Amino acid sequence: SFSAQEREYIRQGKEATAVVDQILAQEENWKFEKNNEYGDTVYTIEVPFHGKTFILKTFLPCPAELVYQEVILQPERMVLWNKTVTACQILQRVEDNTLISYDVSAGAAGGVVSPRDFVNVRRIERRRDRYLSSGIATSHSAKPPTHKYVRGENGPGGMIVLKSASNPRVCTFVWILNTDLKGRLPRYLIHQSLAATMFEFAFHLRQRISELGA
Repeated sequence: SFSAQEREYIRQGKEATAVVDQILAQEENWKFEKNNEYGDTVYTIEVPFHGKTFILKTFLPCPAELVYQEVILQPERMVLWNKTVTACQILQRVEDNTLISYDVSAGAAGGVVSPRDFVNVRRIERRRDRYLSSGIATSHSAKPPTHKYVRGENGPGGMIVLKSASNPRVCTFVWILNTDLKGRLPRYLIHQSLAATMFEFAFHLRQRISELGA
């Protein structure tokens, strides 16, 4: 038993997950975009309806299970160490695998790209060799857009932790990000701000993992 609205949220989470699996199977076709001194690499891939999608890939010196807990399962707690986001509230839960959240991004690009708020549905799956949280924009009557923030809108994307088949003390983290921030800044500037936000995110994750092992 689920209302028609809860079934629509469940379908949206499953459709986002199908796109994420598709992007992950097209790894050989990712286009290198940028990397940094820590070896964090950002790629892009052109996806059928949502367009250009960014992908951060970073290896982490800890077991998959741990990242899964800090990033994929404690979304509300992430706000404390993940400085690229200033708020996260779960508005509603459907079954055990799908959640509807409200999220506010921190200002970015040295203040050139202002904060955005978002309403997302996301779909957590624990598999044999990986853990995923896939999502996409949705609507929720408790969080209509307001004058306080531009209401950004995520296309399909998510965060994935890939278990290492050869060394269980390490894992690989992948963030697939497709978002429309709206407004009128030129697209190249938004893109540079997204890449930069992904490296800051990796920098906070790495930091969080280190304090959690000391």
